[PDB]
Amino acid sequence: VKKTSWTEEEDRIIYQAHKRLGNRWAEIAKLLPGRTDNAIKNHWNSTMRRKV
Repeated sequence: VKKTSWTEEEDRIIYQAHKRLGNRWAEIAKLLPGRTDNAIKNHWNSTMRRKV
């Protein structure tokens, strides 16, 4: 399932924030603790793509 990757629970935060701010990883990354723009950006634009 998972071991060294983005957790579904963490994704909850990215989704909630992204739904309001959009692709504003600049802020979502700052709001998150040990996360970065690049990390969230590439993660979302790969995993969180075919959401629907």
